[PDB]
Amino acid sequence: SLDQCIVNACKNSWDKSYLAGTPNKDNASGFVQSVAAELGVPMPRGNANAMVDGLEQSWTKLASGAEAAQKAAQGFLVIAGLKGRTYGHVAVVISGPLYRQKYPMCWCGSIAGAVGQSQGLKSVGQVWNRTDRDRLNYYVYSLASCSLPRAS
Repeated sequence: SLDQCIVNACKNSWDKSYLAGTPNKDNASGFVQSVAAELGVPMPRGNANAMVDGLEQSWTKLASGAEAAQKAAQGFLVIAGLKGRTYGHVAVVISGPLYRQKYPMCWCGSIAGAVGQSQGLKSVGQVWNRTDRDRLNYYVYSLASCSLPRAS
């Protein structure tokens, strides 16, 4: 679908290290920074809490996880994010079926390891704890990053 460029950027960014020596799979903010860089989307600098702070200040916030999945399906970069006392978390929302009819699928790395990692096969409602997953913010960029289908 129209989110193919976002999925491709996620796949490409998985193996990169936005901060030298730190695999993006082990760094939520770094993973998102690499995805945005590939897509040509400007991003606030810093760790996950800093990124959420910047997005809160500058990006449109969507109303729900369903809407997040819809915008991703239109070729928009959508970031799910939530600040933490110690560490925040950020993830790229992709098109796909909603877990428990609520929570969209995502890609993300994490300092926490496997529980915080997703290669498109965990939903935000499994990456985040039950006490967090209904408190997420979904931020959408102001234009669609993906392109027209191949002309030929």
